[PDB]
Amino acid sequence: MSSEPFIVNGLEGPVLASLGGNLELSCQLSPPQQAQHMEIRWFRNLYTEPVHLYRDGKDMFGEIISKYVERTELLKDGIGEGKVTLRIFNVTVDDDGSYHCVFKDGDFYEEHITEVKIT
Repeated sequence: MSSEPFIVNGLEGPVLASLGGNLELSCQLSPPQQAQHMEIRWFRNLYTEPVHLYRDGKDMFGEIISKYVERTELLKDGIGEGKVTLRIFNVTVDDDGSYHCVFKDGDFYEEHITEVKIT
């Protein structure tokens, strides 16, 4: 009974960062595809309006990543290895709560709560 689409690997994610500096967000996935054309959401914000989903390497106006300004670099080069690395600049003491890591493998989707830590 193969009902396993794609899953997450590793841990929830205790990601450590420095305020104003660079936040390297790391998520591990085990998809059936290379996930290059897949959709990912790797951010934290309050209420469903900003931070929705960024896809294929293309931004989404309705996702408005402009919420974290132009300080966003989603390393998708790793995605073929099952790793996504979001470099977000200027982490804050409110932002270091739990980052919402969401992976969308075509029709499949998985969730993860990455607890940030300002060290």
